[PDB]
Amino acid sequence: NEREALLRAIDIVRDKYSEKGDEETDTLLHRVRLDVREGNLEHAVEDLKKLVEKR
Amino acid sequence: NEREALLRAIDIVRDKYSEKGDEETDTLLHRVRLDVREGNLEHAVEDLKKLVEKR
Amino acid sequence: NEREALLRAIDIVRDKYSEKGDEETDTLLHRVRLDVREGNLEHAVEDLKKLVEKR
Ligand SMILES: [Zn+2]
Ligand SMILES: [Zn+2]
Ligand SMILES: [Zn+2]
Repeated sequence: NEREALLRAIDIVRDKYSEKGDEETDTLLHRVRLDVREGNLEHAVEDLKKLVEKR
Repeated sequence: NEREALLRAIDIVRDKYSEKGDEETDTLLHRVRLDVREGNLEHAVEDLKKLVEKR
Repeated sequence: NEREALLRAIDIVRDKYSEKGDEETDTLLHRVRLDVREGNLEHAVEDLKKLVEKR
């Protein structure tokens, strides 16, 4: 299904920014991953959008 | 259900504080939602009450 | 269940770090318990490793 495929993508990028010692982008995709999994897809986009806009 | 009503109520306030760009409150209600959703409410009021007294 | 034993261990130390009001360590073991509860044990050790080295 689509959602567990999404759960794959967040896992790849989240681990990558944990290595770089990025505890502002690693803590963030911990939040986004939970929202996608529970079904709060709308809130996930709002949370992620500000980071992309900023950096 | 008792816990289902609580879960929606946190979502109402949580969304309201992500649009305002508040990354202290919006981050905090991510944790409080998970504490209630899992069955550890006593730790939720420990995390929640410190924000209320501070703000 | 052996994962339940790990989850109990995280609880004991997590509440031990909420009385002191340590909001660096406490928010960290929120993520670690979430990592262990789902199966991302490989990320949990890397997440917790950084805290051990500093402190
Ligand atoms: Zn991480
Ligand atoms: Zn949010
Ligand atoms: Zn806590």
